[PDB]
Amino acid sequence: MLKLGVIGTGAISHHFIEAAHTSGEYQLVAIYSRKLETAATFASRYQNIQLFDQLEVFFKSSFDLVYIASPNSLHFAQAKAALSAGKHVILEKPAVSQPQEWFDLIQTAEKNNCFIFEAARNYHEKAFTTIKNFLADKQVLGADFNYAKYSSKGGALMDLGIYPLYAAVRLFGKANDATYHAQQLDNSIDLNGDGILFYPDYQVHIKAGKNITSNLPCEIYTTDGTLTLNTIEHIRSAIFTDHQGNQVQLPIQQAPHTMTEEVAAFAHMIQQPDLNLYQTWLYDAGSVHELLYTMRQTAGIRFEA
Amino acid sequence: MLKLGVIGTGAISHHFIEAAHTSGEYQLVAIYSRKLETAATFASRYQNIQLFDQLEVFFKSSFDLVYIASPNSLHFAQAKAALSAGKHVILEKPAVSQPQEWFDLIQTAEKNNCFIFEAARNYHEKAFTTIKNFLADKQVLGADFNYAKYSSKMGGALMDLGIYPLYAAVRLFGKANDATYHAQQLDNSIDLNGDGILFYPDYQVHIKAGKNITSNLPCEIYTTDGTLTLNTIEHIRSAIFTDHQGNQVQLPIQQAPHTMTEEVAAFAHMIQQPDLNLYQTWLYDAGSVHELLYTMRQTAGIRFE
Repeated sequence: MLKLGVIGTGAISHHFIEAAHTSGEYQLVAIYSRKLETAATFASRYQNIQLFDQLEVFFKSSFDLVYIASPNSLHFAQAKAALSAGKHVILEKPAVSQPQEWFDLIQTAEKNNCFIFEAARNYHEKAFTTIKNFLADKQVLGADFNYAKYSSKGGALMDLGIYPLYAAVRLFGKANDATYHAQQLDNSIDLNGDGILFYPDYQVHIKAGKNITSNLPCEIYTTDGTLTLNTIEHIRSAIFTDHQGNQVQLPIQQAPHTMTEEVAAFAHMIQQPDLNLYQTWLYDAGSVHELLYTMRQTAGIRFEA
Repeated sequence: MLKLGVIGTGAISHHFIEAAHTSGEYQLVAIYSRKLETAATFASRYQNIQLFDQLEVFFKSSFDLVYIASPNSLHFAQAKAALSAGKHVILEKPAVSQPQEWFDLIQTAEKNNCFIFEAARNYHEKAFTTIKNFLADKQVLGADFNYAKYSSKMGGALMDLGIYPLYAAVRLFGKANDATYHAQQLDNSIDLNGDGILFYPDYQVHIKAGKNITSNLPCEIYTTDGTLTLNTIEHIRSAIFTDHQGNQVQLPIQQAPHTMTEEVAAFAHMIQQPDLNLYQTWLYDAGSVHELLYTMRQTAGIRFE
């Protein structure tokens, strides 16, 4: 059973650990933080846990797999070290700051014979395969995908818009081109925006937001009607309705936790590895980052650097 | 009563007339077509109506206002003659195909002592007033307006339906600073559907329009304190405001019997009881709406013959 290091002492790491313990395929063994006393309070609720305040000491320790949920700009350097040290890596949020970074990581992963996963929770939902199947014999004409919730209270594209993007990519694959126009702070970071993914026969609208809340359903239009998903993350209900008002519920069963499904996937992959499927995860994560990068560019969203 | 002439032989001219009759402020008295055969196969339900194949012998006739619902491309030339002949005009669908034609119709209007109106049915709903009043002390952060219905099979989505959400936005909110639209296009360049964004100083509105796809998404307005949800922006049935705490508020919306009840009462009442600052707010807004239509087509490459 899988021995886990954690970086990132934010709430989300707790949600990851919670989920990883519940699947019975993980044991948390180690936490790192620049200050030991932060790691200590993070660890108080768990037991048999090594605390670390030096990254190299941390990586020389023996656990198989490190979960990284630090601030985005640290992800690349830390993954790189993690894989160079023989740990599989799982990267939260937006795995990386830009496309090439994903690909250096992949090389680094390959060379060192380990896995690198993006913790894209919605991408591993059973629901997608179900939806994906259902649309194999339709002709898709369009789609509208949103994820916009008022936070407390980076940028909306990178933190939330990535969910719609992963869903579009999950169904659909890479779009040919994309655009994004955002409301921006002075620093150029986006509070909310509307994007479009251009596909040869259709386009998909993406809405992202953090200073606003949308409760809009997500829709896929087909020549014979509209598939309606209550959301595109932790998906709960897919009902298709034809131009005549006949309806089909799809068999959707939401996991008990938003990370149940990706957490089983990462574990099943290390233990019973299907490598073609691994290629597809790398592949898709690559497309998502490509589009994030394109869209930030059309929107004028630069980070420090 | 107001004597009424009707270029246009489609069922929209029927629906228009039912409303103007239910109102008890109109008497329909004259019907123009190229083909007389088309102009009496239209009359048989309501008695005592004359027929003109001659455009000038039509206008040289006795009636106060004409309701023009020809195909779009004729609207400008027919309204202009209507006006030069001293008749008040209600242009249907989209009023014009370019902004300059509107500004010219106004100049022609003022010169002949006549009103010209676009028949923007949603723009005259009592709903919008209720909404604007409720928004007047909030601060708006965006909106997502849509009108996509699967039509008849077997011009463009923006012009035939997108004009409604454009009108909803102009009515709350006013003239935008800029706009963009992108469409799935037929080869003649006419749009089956599209998404655009209206750019305001402090915020953006997403506009979805389509005729080969069906959307059932509600319409949202975002404020700093929550989300206002309208079932649609046309023949609106319910606006509900919900704050970030989950607390809910119902605006008292009263859907009219007929979808064109409100505009018809507006146009009758405006003529028999003139209110010129109001009129100039009608003129002004049509001009904003068409400036956007025009901007939007050009970004999308929707060129007419």
